[PDB]
Amino acid sequence: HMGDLKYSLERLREILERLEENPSEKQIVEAIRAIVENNAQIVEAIRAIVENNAQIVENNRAIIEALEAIGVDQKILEEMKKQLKDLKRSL
Amino acid sequence: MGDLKYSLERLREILERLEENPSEKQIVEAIRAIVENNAQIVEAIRAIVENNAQIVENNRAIIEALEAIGVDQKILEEMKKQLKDLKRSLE
Amino acid sequence: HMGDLKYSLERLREILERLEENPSEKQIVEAIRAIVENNAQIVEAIRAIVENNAQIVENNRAIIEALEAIGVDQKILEEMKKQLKDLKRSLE
Amino acid sequence: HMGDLKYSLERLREILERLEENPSEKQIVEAIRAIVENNAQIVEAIRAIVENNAQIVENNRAIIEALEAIGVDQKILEEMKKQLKDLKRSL
Amino acid sequence: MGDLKYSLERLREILERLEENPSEKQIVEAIRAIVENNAQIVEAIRAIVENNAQIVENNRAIIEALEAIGVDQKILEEMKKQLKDLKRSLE
Amino acid sequence: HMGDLKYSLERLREILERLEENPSEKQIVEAIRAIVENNAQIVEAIRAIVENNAQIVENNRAIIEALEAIGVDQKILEEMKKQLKDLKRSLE
Repeated sequence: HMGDLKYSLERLREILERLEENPSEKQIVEAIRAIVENNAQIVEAIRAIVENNAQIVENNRAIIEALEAIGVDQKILEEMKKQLKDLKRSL
Repeated sequence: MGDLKYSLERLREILERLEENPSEKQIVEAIRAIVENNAQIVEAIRAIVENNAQIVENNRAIIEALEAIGVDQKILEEMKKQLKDLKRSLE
Repeated sequence: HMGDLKYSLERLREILERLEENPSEKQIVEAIRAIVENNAQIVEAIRAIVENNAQIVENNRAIIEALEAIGVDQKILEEMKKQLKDLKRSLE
Repeated sequence: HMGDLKYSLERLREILERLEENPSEKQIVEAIRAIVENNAQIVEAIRAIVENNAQIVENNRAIIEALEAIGVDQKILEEMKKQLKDLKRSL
Repeated sequence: MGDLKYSLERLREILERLEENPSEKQIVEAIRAIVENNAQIVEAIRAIVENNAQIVENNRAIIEALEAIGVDQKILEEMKKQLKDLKRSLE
Repeated sequence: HMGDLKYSLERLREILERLEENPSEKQIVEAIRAIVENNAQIVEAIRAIVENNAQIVENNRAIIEALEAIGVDQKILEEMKKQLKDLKRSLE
C-alpha cells in the first residue's frame, strides 16, 4: 500500500497546484474527491499496520513460551540433587 | 479502527452528496468531515506508535533474558579447574 | 514526526473554524492546502512506522536464531551418550 | 570402611614385626589370619567403591538427559520461523 | 567382583583348614591363595581406575556442552545494537 | 600408585615360587612381609580412589548447580509475560 500512498499523494498535490491556479467549484470538488481517495488508502495502510502489529505480538508471545521452557525442569533437577545427597551420604 | 472505518464511510457519503448538489455549504461540510477523519487517523497513528514503543521494550527484556540463559563464566571457571585437578591426581 | 503531526492538525482545525466563520473560495482552497500538508505528514509518519516494523521483524528473526542455538549441539550429545553407554558396559 | 582399612593394616604390621622377632608356626598362622581379615576389608571397600561408581554413572546419565532438553524443541521453533516467514511476506 | 567374593571364600576355607591341622604344606597353600586373592584385588583396582578415567572424560564433555549452552556473544552483540537502533528511530 | 601396585605384585609372585621351591620358615616369613607390603599399597591406592570419587561428586554437584541456573529467571519471565498481556490489551 505504501506505493499507492506515495502516488495517491503525488496525484493529490497535482490537483492542489491546479486548484490554486484556476480555483473553481469543479476543481474544489475534484480536489476533495482526491483527498477522500487518499484517506481511504491511509486507512487501508493503517489497517495493515495494525494487523502486522498483532502478528508481531503473537510471535513475541511464542518467543516467551520458548524462553519459559529453556531451563531444566524442577522435577528432574530435584531428582539429580537427591541422587547427589545419596551419593554424598554413602561416600 | 472501528471509528476509522466509519468516519471514512461518513466521509464517502458526503462526497457523493457534494458531487450530487455541490454548494459552498456542502464543500464546507465535506471539509469538516475530512478534518474529523484526519484527527482520527492521527489518534490511530499515535496508538500504533505507543504499541511500537511497548513492543520494542518487550524485545529488550527478551534479549536481557537471552543474555542470562547461559551458565556464568565464574561458575564455569570453577568446574574446569576442578576437572583439571582431577585429571592430575588421577594420572 | 509525531509532533509535526500534532501541529499540522491543530493548524488544520484553526482554518476550519475560520472557514466556517467566513466561508469563501479563498478560505476553502486554503483549507484544502492545509489538508494536503497534513496528509503528507500522515504519509511520512506511516512510512516510518512501516520502517520500524521491518526492523522489529528483523530483530525478532535474530532472537529466534539465538533460540535455535541455545540447546546443546546434537554432536556433543551424541558423544556423551555413547560414553555413558560404554561406562555402563565396563562397570557391569 | 577406610577407617577399618587403616587399622586392620596397622594391626597387620604389628603382627609382622612380632612374627619377625619370634617366628613360630603359631605366629605365622596368626599373621595369615590377620592378612585374611585385612583382605576381607579390602574387598568390602572395593565393593563399596564399585557401588559408588554405579550411582555416579546414574547421576551423570540424568545430567545428560537434562542437557538433552535444555534447548527449545524443533516443534515450537518451527512454529516461530513460519510465523516470521508469514510476517515478512505480508510486510 | 564375582571372582573377588569367591577367591575370598576360597581363602577363608583354607584358613580354618590351616588352623585345624597347621603344617608347612598348609601355610604355603594359604600363601598361594592369598597371592591369588591379591592379584584379583589388583585387577579390580585397575578396572576401577579405568572407570574413573572414563568418568572424568564424560564430565569434561558435560562441561564442554555447558560452555556452549548460552547464546554467542557475537550474535547477542548484534541484537543489542539492533535494539539500540530501533529505540533511536522510534523516539 | 598403580605402578607400585603392579610391581609389589610381581615381586610377590617371585617369592611365592621361591617359597614353593624351597619352603622354609625364613621364606614363609619373607613371603608374609611381601604380602603386608602389597596390602599397604592396595590400601593407599584405595585411599586415592576414594579421594577421586569425592572430587568427582563435588564436580557433579557444580554441574547440577549450573543446570539450575541455565533457565531464564522467573522474575524476568514474570515481567515479560505482563508486558505481553498489556500489549495485547492496548492493541485490541
